Amino acid sequence: MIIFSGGTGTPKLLDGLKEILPEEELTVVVNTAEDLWVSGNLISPDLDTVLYLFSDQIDRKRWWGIENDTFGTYERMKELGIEEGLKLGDRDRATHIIRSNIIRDGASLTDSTVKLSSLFGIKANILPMSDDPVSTYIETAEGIMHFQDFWIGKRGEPDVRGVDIRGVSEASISPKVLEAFEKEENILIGPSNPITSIGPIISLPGMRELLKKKKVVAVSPIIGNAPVSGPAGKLMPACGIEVSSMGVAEYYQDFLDVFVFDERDRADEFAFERLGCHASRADTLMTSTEKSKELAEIVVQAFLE
Amino acid sequence: MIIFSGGTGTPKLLDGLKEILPEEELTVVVNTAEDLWVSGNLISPDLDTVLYLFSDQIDRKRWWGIENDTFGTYERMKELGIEEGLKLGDRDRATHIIRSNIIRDGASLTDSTVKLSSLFGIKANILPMSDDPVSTYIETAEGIMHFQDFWIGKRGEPDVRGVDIRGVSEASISPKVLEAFEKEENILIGPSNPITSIGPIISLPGMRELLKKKKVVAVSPIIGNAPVSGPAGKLMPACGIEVSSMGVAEYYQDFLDVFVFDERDRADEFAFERLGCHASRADTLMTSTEKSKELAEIVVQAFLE
Ligand SMILES: Nc1nc2c(ncn2[C@@H]2O[C@H](COP(=O)(O)OP(=O)(O)O)[C@@H](O)[C@H]2O)c(=O)[nH]1
Ligand SMILES: Nc1nc2c(ncn2[C@@H]2O[C@H](COP(=O)(O)OP(=O)(O)O)[C@@H](O)[C@H]2O)c(=O)[nH]1
Repeated sequence: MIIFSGGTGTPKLLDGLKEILPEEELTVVVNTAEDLWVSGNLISPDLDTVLYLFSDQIDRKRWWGIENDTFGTYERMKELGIEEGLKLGDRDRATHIIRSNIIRDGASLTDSTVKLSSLFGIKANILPMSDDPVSTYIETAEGIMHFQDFWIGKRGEPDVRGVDIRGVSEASISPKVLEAFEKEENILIGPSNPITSIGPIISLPGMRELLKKKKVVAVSPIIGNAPVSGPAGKLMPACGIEVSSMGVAEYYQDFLDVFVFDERDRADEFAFERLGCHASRADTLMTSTEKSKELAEIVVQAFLE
Repeated sequence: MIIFSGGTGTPKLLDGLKEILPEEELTVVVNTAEDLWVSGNLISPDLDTVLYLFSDQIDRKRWWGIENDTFGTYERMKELGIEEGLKLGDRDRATHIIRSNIIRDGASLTDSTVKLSSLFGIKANILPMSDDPVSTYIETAEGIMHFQDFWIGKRGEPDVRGVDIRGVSEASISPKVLEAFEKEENILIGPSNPITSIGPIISLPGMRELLKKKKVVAVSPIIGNAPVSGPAGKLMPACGIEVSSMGVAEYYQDFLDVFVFDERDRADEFAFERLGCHASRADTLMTSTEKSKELAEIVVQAFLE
């Protein structure tokens, strides 16, 4: 099974799904539009959380970075009054270097991802959506900037007026991911940001058409009128899509076959039908691995039905 | 006073010299031929040691790196079995980054040094010999490799056949270093490797000529027939230089005025007079900071007389 992942929402669903099926059978196509080179090294926030989740070192308190990771280099620079851009731990920085080096030797992002997987001994198959550069810029009333500067740098406070995912047009679906799609027909769209996470992935040239030939199940990242987290609340509207389990469904309307939103939003059954997808409510507020496991079973069943 | 330095000998003499004259007056021109980019950030071993020496945070046990540094990012990659090249401390890396960020934003090596200086509060004037790149490769009986790979990597065991200081011929004396020679008239050649540390500096175009117009004093880095430490043992001879307090004085023959070698070998003082430099013995073996201050006073007295 193939799973499009963001960096929080989906990896949580994965936290439970990796208890339902066999890991080797789980291939994850991770978003890279959030990637960024910091302090001389490439950081793949999304791609990393997934590696860390499966390598069993993810900090479940915030869902980013390694658990009990030290902050030497960081804290030292904090004393000198120099913000690095994001809290980078020592062990976490190792992932950035280990990867970057490989990239520096001519190898690709996927290559590094592979080596990182083998190093962490993760049975699953993590694969960045694309080897080509893609950056998510957020057009705010204060000025156009990078996602990181907006979310972390500005605490997601700026007033968003637009979203610009650059390079996605010139990017190419990772050959390893295309290869994976061949021997697969079940693709899950984790409950992650539709604009800045799934967006970049489905926006890659050929993807949208490739997703049609497969059975696509999706878990709404919106519970009510707003997301469980993240700036999807400002991005989505300012992007055209309405912040609702209904909007999310319309967004993937071109390929979404089975949808699964939260029960707190029981909505028109025939409404979803007009979009051409089988709806279904369920408890999606993953408050623990058990809830993730519980919702994951609901998902595994969605495919089966 | 201008002072040519390496990363061990000279910064040791400096350790005492900084107790004799007002720091503001100490201008240190460090060697950058040892510089190399590691794990995405530029490292300047010589330039860094001097920075840590005055910022009073240098590890005096090995005389490199920060005192009581942690190694999170290091030990981590160690586990994953990845050699980074050199043991990089976490705080020590913060330096590499801070400097590198400035370099990457359009600033020069010298700029990064000035900022790190104030960031560390050092009053002295630490300046790299040049903003341009220069690397010291050693031709061993195993192939042409980089100094780091030779000394740190191969423990310096490989049989040296020749030394190549690439770039120096196309490098240019740092604008600030030249601006320094404009004001100062006292040049002290610290007791560092005359081939791979001091050499690189006096090899810069138009440099060996500026030394002729100034009062030059040097301290033999070779006590007897071998150096207190450093690969000075193989490099010098394999490069065509006599490994002795005598060969040293001969090397800087074209600009040397006052020479100060160890007392453990009262050489033919008349041999020096017909070498173009006033010899002088002294306990150059710097055991503690007191021995440095002690010797540092003999150096000031040498310039005064
Ligand atoms: N259903 C559900 N959605 C969640 C949960 N936690 C986070 N999310 C959603 O997952 C998304 C976070 O995924 P991601 O794209 O990685 O987030 P970002 O980079 O932090 O903005 C948000 O849109 C949230 O609404 C959860 O426990 N349950
Ligand atoms: N006279 C004297 N020389 C020293 C002392 N400590 C180290 N040295 C010499 O200084 C040199 C080391 O200088 P440097 O270029 O900084 O060394 P590197 O970091 O090993 O490449 C060697 O040639 C040593 O023999 C000391 O206490 N007294």
